[PDB]
Amino acid sequence: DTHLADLYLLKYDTGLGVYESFICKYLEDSNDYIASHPQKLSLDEMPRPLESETVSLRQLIVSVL
Amino acid sequence: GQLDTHLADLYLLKYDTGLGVYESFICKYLEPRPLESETVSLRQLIVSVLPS
Amino acid sequence: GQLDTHLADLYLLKYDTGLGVYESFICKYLEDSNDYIASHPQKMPRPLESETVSLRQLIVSVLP
Amino acid sequence: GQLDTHLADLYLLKYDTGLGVYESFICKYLEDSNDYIEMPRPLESETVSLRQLIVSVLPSRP
Amino acid sequence: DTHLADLYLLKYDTGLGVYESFICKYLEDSNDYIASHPQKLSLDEMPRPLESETVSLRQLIVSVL
Amino acid sequence: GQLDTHLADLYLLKYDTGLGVYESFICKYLEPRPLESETVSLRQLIVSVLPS
Amino acid sequence: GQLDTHLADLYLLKYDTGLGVYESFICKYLEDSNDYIEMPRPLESETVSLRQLIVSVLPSRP
Amino acid sequence: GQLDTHLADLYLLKYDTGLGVYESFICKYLEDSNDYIASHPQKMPRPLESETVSLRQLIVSVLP
Repeated sequence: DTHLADLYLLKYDTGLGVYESFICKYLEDSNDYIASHPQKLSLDEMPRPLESETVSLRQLIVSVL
Repeated sequence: GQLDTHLADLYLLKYDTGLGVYESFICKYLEPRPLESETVSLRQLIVSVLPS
Repeated sequence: GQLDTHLADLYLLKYDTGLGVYESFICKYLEDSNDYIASHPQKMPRPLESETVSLRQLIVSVLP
Repeated sequence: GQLDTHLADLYLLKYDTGLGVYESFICKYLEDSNDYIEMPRPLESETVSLRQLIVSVLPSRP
Repeated sequence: DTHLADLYLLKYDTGLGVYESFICKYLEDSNDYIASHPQKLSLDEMPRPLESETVSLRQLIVSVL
Repeated sequence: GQLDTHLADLYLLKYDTGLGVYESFICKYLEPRPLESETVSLRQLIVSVLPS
Repeated sequence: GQLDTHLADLYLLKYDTGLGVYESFICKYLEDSNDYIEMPRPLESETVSLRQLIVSVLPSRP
Repeated sequence: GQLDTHLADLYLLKYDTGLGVYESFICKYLEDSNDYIASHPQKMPRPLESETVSLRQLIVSVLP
């Protein structure tokens, strides 16, 4: 069952007593290269999108039936 | 009417990762809202249908 | 404004241009509000394909 | 850049099913990378019509 | 062990009593979309590169240690 | 001398799939040769090193 | 198109190891897609030098 | 002109520009013909990294 794309469910607390929810396509790729820390020399893999402490992210996958 | 709703509530969302870079997304808001937060910024997308 | 309505009815779509090449798209189907056969006296999944258009539905799942 | 690429080649696509109804989709066109053994694209057909969906981005609010 | 790229070992009989061998990068992607028959309406998957009857192709994968 | 050898014997290779499309590759020849065939066409790549 | 993309951003890269020898590589540059919170690229450093590898394609023979 | 010489010594390479960003490359190492220490009286894998350059070797294998 071949993987076509990823989507992300993003949820974040505003600061005003409500959270906001979005279904999202991550803006990336064309190149899709391996990804590493933007602030450190290490080549250890750090997959994108990077997560924030203030934003909940869950990944979904879109595949062909 | 259904086209209008499908093309509505679309956003460019950008968040601060805490690692000195932003991540950006094209999104549908799952419904002035949506509100931003300190680390999440929003830009509304508008869709025009070119007539044929 | 909820997850299942936005993510339902996603398709790959391919059609014959009649000019020697096929066009492909990744798509969201726009369900018709009313059923065009609702009141036909001789009352078929939707979306329907055609002689020149093929569809393959997509599946959304959670990253395991 | 990434944005412009993502927002390119979006279409409202409508086709004649041959059964008295037309089906409509909002779509991303998949650019044809085949090297055939050179027309403008995507092409409509007798039964498929296309309208371009053009996306503009508003400034970020205050 | 994360997959980075594919390479192809291509070998073909010339017609003059010798075969030629090459180690190759396939020119594709940027988009990397699912691939189907170039001459038929079917959306059945037909992964690229397509093979020829006259060219032997074996795929290698490049990954990070 | 070793740079020259590494930048040598590079080709754009294109073959007829039999399905009405060509497939193309950037390649190193594993060594006038290489010869083409009826379905495989070759173009030599040349690499210039811009001085600094 | 695909060709031009593949042949872009190729470099001969040489760096000072700090141990009396320099190491040399032939390379493809990986374009930096980070959105930092805008210089010309790739940048050399004090110890890394770059030379562009420019590829031309000969016509197909008879 | 054989497979193992062309495909040996492939690397990811990343370095600190000293200007707040790192540059990354996918690379083929050019092995030095002679060993620079061959005749040093105090005779270390190659390639050597540096304070500002990191390397991660790549592996080539057959599609299973």
